[PDB]
Amino acid sequence: TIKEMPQPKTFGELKNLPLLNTDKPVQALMKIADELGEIFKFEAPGRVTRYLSSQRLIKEACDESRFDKNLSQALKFVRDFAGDGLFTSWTHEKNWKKAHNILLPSFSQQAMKGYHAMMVDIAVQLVQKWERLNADEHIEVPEDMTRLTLDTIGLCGFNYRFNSFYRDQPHPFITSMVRALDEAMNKLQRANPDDPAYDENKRQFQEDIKVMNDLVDKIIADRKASGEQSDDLLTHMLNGKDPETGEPLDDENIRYQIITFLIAGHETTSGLLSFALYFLVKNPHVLQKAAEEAARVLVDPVPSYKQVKQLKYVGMVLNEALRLWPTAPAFSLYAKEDTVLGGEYPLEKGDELMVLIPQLHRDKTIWGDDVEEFRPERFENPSAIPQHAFKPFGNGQRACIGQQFALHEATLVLGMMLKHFDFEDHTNYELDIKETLTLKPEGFVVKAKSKKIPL
Ligand code: HEM
Repeated sequence: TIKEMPQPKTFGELKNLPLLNTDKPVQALMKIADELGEIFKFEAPGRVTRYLSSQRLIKEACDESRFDKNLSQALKFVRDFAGDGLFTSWTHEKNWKKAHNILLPSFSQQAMKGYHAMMVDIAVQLVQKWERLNADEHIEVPEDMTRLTLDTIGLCGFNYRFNSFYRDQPHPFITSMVRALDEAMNKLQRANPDDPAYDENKRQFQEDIKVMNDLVDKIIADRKASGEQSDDLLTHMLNGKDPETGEPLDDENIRYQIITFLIAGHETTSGLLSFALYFLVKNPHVLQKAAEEAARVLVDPVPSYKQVKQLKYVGMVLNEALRLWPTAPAFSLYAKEDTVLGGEYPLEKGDELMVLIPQLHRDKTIWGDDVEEFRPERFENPSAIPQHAFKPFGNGQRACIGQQFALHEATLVLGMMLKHFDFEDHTNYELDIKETLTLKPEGFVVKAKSKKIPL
């Protein structure tokens, strides 16, 4: 039948906006979902969206004939620096399909064969950092995973070394990028965005956007002048042509793609590695099984591509970490035409839906009643997973283009971590999830004990 959907508390002309005036808005939405169910209405002044938490409704939302990717307010704000790169373009914008057609083969699993040596280069730097800590010291887990993922995308992205393991003070590029992201998210909570108060905020924003462009613009410009060819995405974008239009990407869009690769993949992949290690130390039997596979499979000083492919249980560990805490926890859709969702909720052309992925992944009609448990063996048989039940990489043609890159990196790095060290949760760490663009376990720290295996 036609059902009216619930809606959390409203505050006059501010509507539900005050409910996200928190440092952890996604986690606050998960609680509201718990309280209200599989769908609820959320309004802000001038805006409406419907938050979806059940596989039954989300599978319909994932029907591309009915729904397409929406640029949420958050993505509209990130667009001020990511431009018409793949992540912040409408599906119907010409530069979305051109960039997509040109870059997709460069992100295939086969393409990872090509990036593997550079990924191994930064992974080795991580392991050697940890090999060199003094016995009284400890590891700052999300910080080190972020040094790793940023450096890996820079090196495979455009043959540039950020050298994050050589410095605590971030590259000025990284400083401005992180700061631009913080401002874009902070903007979502402002009722009066134009108060003079936010005036220096706007100021720093344009300075940050200039730091980013001038580095990336200069890198592209130098590469074109030198004519060098490398095993990186930038070479691909300068030589590639869209078979459909027959056109290449221009230099401005290439810059937006490179800025996009840095933002969109660095924080998500580091958060995945951080959550994976969290769950492993909280579940010592799972850690043991993973480390035994790593020891069995990674028989060389240097892992090969083929060996990484053999880390099946490590892969399951990662997918289960993605199930419980998908680090890009939500994506937005719009109805292409009038349609009725689940036989109960009529939608008009243009209406926005938000997929709350952590809630989806806790649907007990799909995963059983132990959904809060960390159990990698859930992924032992992939075919047992219903379509649209597991979506940490989004949906359809607008799904993550970096998925193979992220999982190859994370599988390699976690495999090497487990090969070379035993880990201690020395502080009995209490999970604290910080929210930016993405999710990550803030203050997560461990001590490692080297297994004394050389590289
Ligand atoms: C574990 C890590 C990652 C997670 C969970 C993840 C998640 C996602 C999700 C949820 C989407 C869809 C967003 C939407 O519908 O609005 C997406 C988009 C995208 N991701 Fe990732 N991402 C990850 C790693 C990467 C990496 C490593 C890169 C790049 C090197 C990357 C580049 C992109 C791009 C370019 C898009 C847009 C695709 C398009 O619309 O054409 N991501 N990602």
